Amino acid sequence: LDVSCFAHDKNIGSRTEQLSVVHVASAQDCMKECQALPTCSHFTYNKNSKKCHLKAGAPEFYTYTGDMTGPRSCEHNCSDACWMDGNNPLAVWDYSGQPPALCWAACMGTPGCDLYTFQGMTCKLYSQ
Amino acid sequence: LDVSCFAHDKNIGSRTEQLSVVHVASAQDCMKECQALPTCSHFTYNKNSKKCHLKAGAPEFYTYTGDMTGPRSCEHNCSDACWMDGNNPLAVWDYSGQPPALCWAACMGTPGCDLYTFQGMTCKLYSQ
Ligand SMILES: OC[C@H]1O[C@@H](S)[C@H](O)[C@@H](O)[C@H]1O
Ligand SMILES: OC[C@H]1O[C@@H](S)[C@H](O)[C@@H](O)[C@H]1O
Ligand SMILES: [Cl-]
Ligand SMILES: [Cl-]
Ligand SMILES: [Cl-]
Ligand SMILES: [Cl-]
Ligand SMILES: [Cl-]
Ligand SMILES: [Cl-]
Ligand SMILES: [Cl-]
Ligand SMILES: [Cl-]
Ligand SMILES: [Cl-]
Ligand SMILES: [Cl-]
Repeated sequence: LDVSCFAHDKNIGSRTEQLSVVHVASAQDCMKECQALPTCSHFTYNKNSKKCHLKAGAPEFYTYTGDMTGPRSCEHNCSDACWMDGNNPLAVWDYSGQPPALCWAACMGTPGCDLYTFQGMTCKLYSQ
Repeated sequence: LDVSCFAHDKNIGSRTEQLSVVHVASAQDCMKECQALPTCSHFTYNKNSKKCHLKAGAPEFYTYTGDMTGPRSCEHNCSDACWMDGNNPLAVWDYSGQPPALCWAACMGTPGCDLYTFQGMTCKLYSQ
């Protein structure tokens, strides 16, 4: 279980109410505990105390010595327009050399388009 | 009327079916014609012929000598996760030093969150 996506040595804890507390030998075991609970979104593991705290809600970051905070999984890589349920674009177009406004124009002119993104040279259209 | 957002000298036309054809003296007048029609999304104006073609649907770019293609307005600047109707985020958080996966985690753990974006240091949560 990949635990490289988050800092282990920066004292980052989360105050969110927990679902479960256990003691485990490493961060990867805490992650595994989190994955075993359907509703666990993230976890705080403490290096010194070895307590592992599984949590459901959104993180509430704060500083506590020895803490590290990891997601349910590090597999989640998306940062640009990230639909939780996935959602296939209505349209994906090469808009090299075009302003954002013309991707806006494409969305206005496409029935069902609620949202557009323009990263790099790609104009991409979505329906809710 | 700002027409700087698009190339004037690169022979970029659009094949989309038109709403209206007129002759005008400049690109800014073609833009003005487009704005006068509720359904105009973009326009192609030709430098040599001076024909201005107002269009409703999504652009269909192609090469034609003297063409330029402009949006309804250049005011539309958004490129990152652009909701046509606007849509205020459910949540906006400082996630400095966090992987995308923890913004994913925030969305999972927030009732109503359908979509997240993580640009710079900001984790931002949306409902449809
Ligand atoms: O590690 C110390 C510990 O403090 C408790 S009370 C928090 O809720 C945990 O997530 C963790 O940060
Ligand atoms: O400018 C020549 C002209 O060609 C017609 S037939 C297209 O639909 C116009 O948008 C424009 O590209
Ligand atoms: Cl580290
Ligand atoms: Cl703090
Ligand atoms: Cl992913
Ligand atoms: Cl294309
Ligand atoms: Cl529509
Ligand atoms: Cl130019
Ligand atoms: Cl072409
Ligand atoms: Cl804007
Ligand atoms: Cl904050
Ligand atoms: Cl939900």
